[PDB]
Amino acid sequence: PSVFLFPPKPKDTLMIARTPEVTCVVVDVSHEDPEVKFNWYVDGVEVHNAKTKPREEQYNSTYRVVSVLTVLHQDWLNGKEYKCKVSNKALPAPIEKTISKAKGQPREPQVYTLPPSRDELTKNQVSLTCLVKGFYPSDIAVEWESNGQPENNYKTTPPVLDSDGSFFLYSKLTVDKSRWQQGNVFSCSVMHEALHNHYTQKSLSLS
Amino acid sequence: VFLFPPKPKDTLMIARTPEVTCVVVDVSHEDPEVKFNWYVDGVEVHNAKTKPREEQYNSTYRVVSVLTVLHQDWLNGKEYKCKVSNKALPAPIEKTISKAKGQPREPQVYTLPPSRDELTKNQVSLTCLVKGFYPSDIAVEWESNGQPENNYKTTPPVLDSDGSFFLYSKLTVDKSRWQQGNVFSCSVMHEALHNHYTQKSLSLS
Ligand SMILES: *[C@@H]1O[C@H](CO[C@@H]2O[C@@H](C)[C@@H](O)[C@@H](O)[C@@H]2O)[C@@H](O[C@@H]2O[C@H](CO)[C@@H](O[C@@H]3O[C@H](CO[C@H]4O[C@H](CO)[C@@H](O)[C@H](O)[C@@H]4O[C@@H]4O[C@H](CO)[C@@H](O)[C@H](O)[C@H]4NC(C)=O)[C@@H](O)[C@H](O[C@H]4O[C@H](CO)[C@@H](O)[C@H](O)[C@@H]4O[C@@H]4O[C@H](CO)[C@@H](O)[C@H](O)[C@H]4NC(C)=O)[C@@H]3O)[C@H](O)[C@H]2NC(C)=O)[C@H](O)[C@H]1NC(C)=O
Ligand SMILES: *[C@H]1O[C@H](CO[C@@H]2O[C@@H](C)[C@@H](O)[C@@H](O)[C@@H]2O)[C@@H](O[C@@H]2O[C@H](CO)[C@@H](O[C@@H]3O[C@H](CO[C@H]4O[C@H](CO)[C@@H](O)[C@H](O)[C@@H]4O[C@@H]4O[C@H](CO)[C@@H](O)[C@H](O)[C@H]4NC(C)=O)[C@@H](O)[C@H](O[C@H]4O[C@H](CO)[C@@H](O)[C@H](O)[C@@H]4O[C@@H]4O[C@H](CO)[C@@H](O)[C@H](O)[C@H]4NC(C)=O)[C@@H]3O)[C@H](O)[C@H]2NC(C)=O)[C@H](O)[C@H]1NC(C)=O
Repeated sequence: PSVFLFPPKPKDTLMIARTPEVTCVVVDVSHEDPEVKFNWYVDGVEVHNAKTKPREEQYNSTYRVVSVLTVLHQDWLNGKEYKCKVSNKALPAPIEKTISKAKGQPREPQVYTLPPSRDELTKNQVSLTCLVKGFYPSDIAVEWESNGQPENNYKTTPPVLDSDGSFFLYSKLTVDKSRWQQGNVFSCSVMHEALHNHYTQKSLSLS
Repeated sequence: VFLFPPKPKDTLMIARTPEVTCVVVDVSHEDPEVKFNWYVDGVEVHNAKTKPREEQYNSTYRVVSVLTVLHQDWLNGKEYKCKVSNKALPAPIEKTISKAKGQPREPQVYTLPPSRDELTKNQVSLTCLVKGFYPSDIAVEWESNGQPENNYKTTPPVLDSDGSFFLYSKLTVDKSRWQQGNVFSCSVMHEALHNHYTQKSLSLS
């Protein structure tokens, strides 16, 4: 009977309006002994606003019960740690997992937008590039848009540990070749803690 | 028990020696002994290279086999079965591996110069976008003046929306080396590429 612990989504914590939550998934408890008690601890202080939600079978014959705790944006951001104590009877001792933000100096992502190579203009779809380097920690969130409306054909690479201990990532946005050729401005929106207001944005259009 | 593919570069260069490894973490002092029957497309092979058995410290060892595959064999999608007979197990464990099936596609390679906004700095970013390839085994490298570069980092391959993959490679040079006009080059090595190897250049305009 194994147990997992997941951080809040980046976006959740850096937007006061949203609700960040750590999840304590428990895959594999057995029919034999079903019962599970979730004592949540925050910086050690036991919390009681647990949200142990029910309970879902599967196609391997073992359950999966999940808890959820709502963290404060600040609590998480300031590096507090969330302990999940999972008491079952298939185990001699209750399993534990601690999680928290990544320690160390948060650093401001730099954001450069990179136009399509000349060599791609042969095509009828074109690549816009957003290079976001220099950040820490690696929780971050990138999105594309134009004319105030969002874009949906973009994909983003994972954050890569750069040589200086910071992270980079790229975002590629794929538009029709004409939309660029005319002069539409497009924008890359980054959202990261070490950004002023947790959010910057760079633009990009034909010259 | 685990099973690892040859490195991309090994298979796409006739001169190198691609090899699948059958790592076995965790056998116990109690019962040490392990026999490695390798099978290729089912046909049992006997050029096994079971390399020695190194009783690791957590009282669990780790014995490794190695098989040398032919470049062809791998590239044509043959499958490599590893059958690991121990006595802590009732039945011998199995793992099969092979290349990824599916139409290999030629990577397009575009080199992208530094944003204007980075010229404030004293180190500058060169970008190599390599999109459209399949399978995702690929190898990217940077160089200039025929000599190699060493300050570059590369993102994993990302599953693009059309089933193909992209990745980017960032090379970090001093701001002057660019400002002057040094050509730099991104070297990609992938199966669907003619001669398994293309290369694009990049310099100040
Ligand atoms: C007792 O000790 C031994 C070793 O003793 C040591 O004790 C001290 C002294 C220290 O030295 C310690 O280092 C060490 O603990 C322990 O043995 C370890 O056991 C674990 C599992 O029990 C193994 O983990 C696996 O690791 C692989 C990948 O690891 C690569 O990179 C590692 C470096 O971080 C390296 O350790 C590995 O050797 C390996 O490196 C590659 O080597 C090959 C072979 O030559 C080479 O070609 C490559 O060059 C090289 N790689 C490169 C390029 O760098 C990991 O992939 C495994 O994960 C699979 O299984 C997981 C569950 O166990 C699962 O969660 C994962 O999802 C994954 O399953 C797969 O998932 C991927 C998704 O991407 C995908 O393939 C599939 O979806 C799925 N596969 C399928 C379909 O099944 C795995 O975690 C360690 O390798 C091993 N350590 C050693 C020595 O390698 C042992 O743990 C101890 N005893 C106990 C009780 O724990
Ligand atoms: C029978 O069925 C179930 C379910 O079927 C499963 O899913 C279906 C769809 C098929 O693909 C099946 O093949 C597959 O089996 C099986 O249940 C599985 O149980 C295993 C092990 O117990 C789990 O493996 C782990 O995977 C987690 C990752 O889980 C996240 O992502 C998953 C997919 O992305 C998702 O399923 C999870 O819900 C979760 O996703 C997140 O969910 C949260 C909220 O819950 C949400 O906030 C997020 O939005 C969402 N995230 C997103 C976007 O995806 C992973 O944590 C584990 O990896 C660690 O542990 C391994 C130990 O073996 C180790 O080898 C790994 O390398 C890795 O090690 C960790 O490393 C990190 C840093 O590298 C370190 O911090 C940790 O300390 C270290 N942990 C260690 C050492 O323990 C692990 O790989 C499966 O996720 C789980 N499947 C599902 C769907 O839940 C079941 O096993 C089957 N029966 C069998 C075969 O026994």
